[PDB]
Amino acid sequence: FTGLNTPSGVAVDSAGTVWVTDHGNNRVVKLAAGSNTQTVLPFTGLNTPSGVAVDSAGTVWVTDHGNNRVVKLAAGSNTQTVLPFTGLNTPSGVAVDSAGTVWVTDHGNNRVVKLAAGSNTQTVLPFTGLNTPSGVAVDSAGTVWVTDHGNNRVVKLAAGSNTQTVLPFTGLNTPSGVAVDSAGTVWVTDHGNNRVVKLAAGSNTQTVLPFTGLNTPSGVAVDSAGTVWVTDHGNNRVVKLAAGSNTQTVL
Repeated sequence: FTGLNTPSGVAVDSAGTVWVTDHGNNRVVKLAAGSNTQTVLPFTGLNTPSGVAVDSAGTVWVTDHGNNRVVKLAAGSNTQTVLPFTGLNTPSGVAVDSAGTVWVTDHGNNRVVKLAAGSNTQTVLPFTGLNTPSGVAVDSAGTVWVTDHGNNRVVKLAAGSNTQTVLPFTGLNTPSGVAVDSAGTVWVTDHGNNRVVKLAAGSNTQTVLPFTGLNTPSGVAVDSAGTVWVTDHGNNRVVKLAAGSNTQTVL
């Protein structure tokens, strides 16, 4: 990537294309799968965009944090769509599944809202006790993980459940992004400690990834191989740690 300023959200598709919220420049930039081909999405009127999510079809959703809305752009389209969410305040994270259901962390209202594919009326997920939540992630089942940023914790809600689970991460400080793979492993950007941590689905003690020189990292995204992308927000770059490596690369 080039020309990023304070990048925040990152999303990766199954084809391996990478989208980043070039938050300081009110735009979304894209790095095509398997090359150094950068393009810039034709979003208009964004203000401090935070999160970004993408589906298999190349449709991109962005949380327009300053304008309290979520905007969608289909691949190759010049027309953005404002989703029928209501009552949002400074929304942060967004995640989508393969059906086009959209989950948004409604940060200012300490809640996560959902727009089921095909529906036009949001539901509020029954999380409780959230404070200034940020990242959100979903798996193919609709299990939702939210970074409960104000409480230094990550919380999981299975779909349709009224039981939320606090994940046993250790030493988190103002965490930001969260990402999950098909194996149930959970990665979290520990923004306050300049590191990324991970918890496997059947483990109780986190692993710390050997990233180095991160500054206020924000977004994180993962693929099915366990390769991780992090927005190194303070250094205007996106870093990548492949599965099984101790040497990060810079996109």
